[PDB]
Order: sequence, then C-alpha cells, then structure tokens
Amino acid sequence: SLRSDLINALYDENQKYDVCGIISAEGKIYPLGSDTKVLSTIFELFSRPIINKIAEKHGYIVEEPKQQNHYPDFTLYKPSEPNKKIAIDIKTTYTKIKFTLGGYTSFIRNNTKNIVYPFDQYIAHWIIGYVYTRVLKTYNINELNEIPKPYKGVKVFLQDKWVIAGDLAGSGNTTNIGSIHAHYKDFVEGKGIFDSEDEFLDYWRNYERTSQLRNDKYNNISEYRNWIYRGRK
Amino acid sequence: SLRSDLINALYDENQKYDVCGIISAEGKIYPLGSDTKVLSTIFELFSRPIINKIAEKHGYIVEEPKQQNHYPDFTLYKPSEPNKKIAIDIKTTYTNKKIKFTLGGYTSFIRNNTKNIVYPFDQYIAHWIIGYVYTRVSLKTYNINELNEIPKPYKGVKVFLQDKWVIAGDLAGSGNTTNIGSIHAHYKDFVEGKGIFDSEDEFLDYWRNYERTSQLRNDKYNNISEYRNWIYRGRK
DNA sequence: AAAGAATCTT
DNA sequence: AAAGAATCTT
Ligand SMILES: [Ca+2]
Ligand SMILES: [Ca+2]
Repeated sequence: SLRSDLINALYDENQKYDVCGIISAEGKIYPLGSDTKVLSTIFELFSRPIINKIAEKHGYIVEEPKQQNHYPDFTLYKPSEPNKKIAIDIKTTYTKIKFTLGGYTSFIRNNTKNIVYPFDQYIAHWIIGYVYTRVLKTYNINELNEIPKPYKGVKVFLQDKWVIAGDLAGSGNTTNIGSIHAHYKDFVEGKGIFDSEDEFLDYWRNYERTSQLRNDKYNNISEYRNWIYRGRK
Repeated sequence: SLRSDLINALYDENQKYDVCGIISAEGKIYPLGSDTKVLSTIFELFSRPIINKIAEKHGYIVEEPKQQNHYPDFTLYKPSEPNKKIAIDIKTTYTNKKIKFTLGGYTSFIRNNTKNIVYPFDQYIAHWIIGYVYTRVSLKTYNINELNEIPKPYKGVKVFLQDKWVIAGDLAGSGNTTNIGSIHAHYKDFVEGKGIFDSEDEFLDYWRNYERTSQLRNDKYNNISEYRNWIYRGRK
C-alpha cells in the first residue's frame, strides 16, 4: 500500500536521521533555529525525497506547486488514474497539540481556487504531521555530531485531513480549519469529531468567519448537528 | 562602524558561500527548495553567525525573540546603553530576470509600544533591514562527497543593509496581514536609499495613520501626496 | 492596487 | 478559544 509504505518510510527516516544544519557547496555549515517557521521548512525538505521514492515505487507521479499560494505540497497520481489523485500536505507544530489544516475559504468552497488541480480530481487528502518539543557560529563537516540540535523529540504521523479535523478554526484572519486539540496518539488513531468526510466538508464549507456571525448559526459540531436537524436554519 | 562592518561582512559571506542543502548529523544531505519560504529561512540562518560575529566585535549583545510573532529577528545593544537598541530584520524577495519587500506590520509595535516586539519600540534607535534578492532558478539525497552535485535553488543572490524608513513606500505590502510596502524599485535604489519619505518621522506617521482598506483611507489618504494634503487639512 | 491566499499568541 | 499577530498572486 502506498500509504502503508509512505508512513513506514517517513517513520523510519525520522528515526534514523537528525537534521542539524544547512551546508554550503564549499562545505561550511550553519546551525538551525528553534522557530517552527524554520523547522517546518526543514521537515518538508526532509520529507520530499522519501515521498518521491515511495510514490515512484508505486508508479505514482509526484507534482509540487508551480506557483506559491497553491495547495497541496505534493500531488500524487497515476496517469491511468488522473481523477483519483491524492493530496499530501506537510504540517508542523510543537510542544496536547493542534494543527492548522489549511483554509476553508479557497479550494473547499471553490473547486479551482488556490489548488494545483481541481478539488474534483483528489480522492484522498493526507497530512504528514510533525510535532517537535522545542529546546550562533558555524561548523566544519568534521563537527556534524557536535552541532546542537534545535529540537528534542520529533514525531511524525500520516492521517486523512477530515479524520483529524476539529470544529474550531485554526486561525482567524487567515481562516484555517483547525484540527482536534489532542495528544499525538489521537492523531495516529484518527480520533476526530466528524462522522464522515462529507460532514467534515459540509461543516467547514458553511462555517462563518467570526463568532459574531456563527453565533446565529453554529460554532461547534453539536450546534452544527442541531442546525442540520432543523433544516440548515 | 558596526553598520559598515556588518554590511561588509554580509557581502563577503554571500560572495564566498553557496548554501545548497540541509545536513543530518549522520552526514546525509537533503537538497533545498527554490521557494522563498524555504530561502527566507535559509538566508536568515546564513546571516545569524555573521551578525553575531560583528556585533561581538563592537560590544553588542545580540538577542533573538523568545516568542514567534515578535519583531525583530535580532536586537543588538551594549549593556551600558540599553535605551539605544538596534533592530535588525531579515527580508527576502526574488527576481525572475524592479523588486519590492514587505516591511513589517503597520498595526503592531508602530502603533503600540509593546505589541509584538521583543523590547518596547521606544528603546530602539535604529531599525535595519538586511534584504536578500535571489533570482529564481532535486528529488534525491546526497552524501558529503556529492556537494558539488547538489542543485543550487537560485540563479544568483544579492544582499543589502538599509534603514527600514529609507526604503519604505506608501502602498501596503500585504492586505489582510497589514504589512508596510517598500518602494517598488531596482536593487540599486535600495542600496542608494532612494525612498519616498522626507524623514523617518514622516515614515512613522504615515504608517501609524494608514487605514487598512480602500474605503476607509479613500476618505483620508491612499498615497504620500494625499497624506501630505491630510496633514495640511489638520490631520482631518 | 487592493484584497486575500499560502502557524502561533493572548 | 477568539482575534489578530508573524511573502506571495492576482
Ligand atoms: Ca511545499
Ligand atoms: Ca505545508
């Protein structure tokens, strides 16, 4: 299974290799920072070749966005199964945890908005989630093991987005779907709040931007289900 | 001075080294992406040791933010004169073959002395911007012996150190994220400091009173000329 | 252009 | 929670 092999490959790479700096062609090494801004960029680069290997192993073509502001990080597809593409997106958080699962105002409400391929052709939306416990000169190659690593214990999971999605927004002005606020294992096990991928889509598709507005609609799943029960009114 | 030395230091470092990938303690190397989110991070990390080096050469303590949404990237100051701190922020943008930068938020520390800033805004006497401009240029991993084989994610890169106010423009750099926009000019004007403001006082006031949407400022000011007219009218 | 896409803090 | 802080595309 692509998914089976991918998570095993990622889980394995994570376990066997520790990123500790950026290197120049001339061999000079610059240490890393402890900002998620830095580490998220790192975790994506660390993931790229592994995703590529497993995909090719399964006959999948991997495409990355051409222009920025486009989802997802990696689009996987067989030329024979063009309308059954799978979306893989890298997400990071640090230390219960929570992730911002992308916007609810672009591709989920508009088939072609801010997405490499029309939302139509994807049959799966996976999230490779990384969590790290947060913890000034250069080094030569001969010092790789001496460079202080900017994190304590990174963990990685592979889950379906709809399965780890929560009912509360992940961000305000940038309108992101928020994930469940739970322990790492709950992500691996897929202990979400939605009963189906459809309920997930419907919910974030009609979620109002501010609590002012969703005060008169729904602010959580229970209220959403009541809103559903009465006739979406 | 610290400023000249730093600028000299940055130029020389950028000339001598080409960042090409991330390296593991085990020696495996993962290539770099060619997207500015990746490159911004890289360039920031590349600058840190040089900045720290020179600062130390001048007697300055370098402090980075303890929290994430906090300006600036680096705060330099002598412990003898803590009220005279220097803010240094790393900015990045790209060219395909005139450029522009997003110079920071206009609703945070500039309007509130302690909002989203490491130290109260009033303790900084200078706000420097180290700007990187790369001309936009693998899927495998490498070993330490293959460094010359790893693809460089940029065709070229230039760096400048300039006063934030000097390069600021009158049009916003971002909408929802309310960022100050820089001048839309050729790299040389950034180095030359050919801005639009008469002084830093005018720069600060313009951004402290800039309305976030067209409608709002439509009845105030959209550009420098209109701002100057707004001043004439009595800040009305 | 101006507006709005692309994880964290109080 | 909430809401708003932290380069790109049209
Ligand atoms: Ca990406
Ligand atoms: Ca991502």
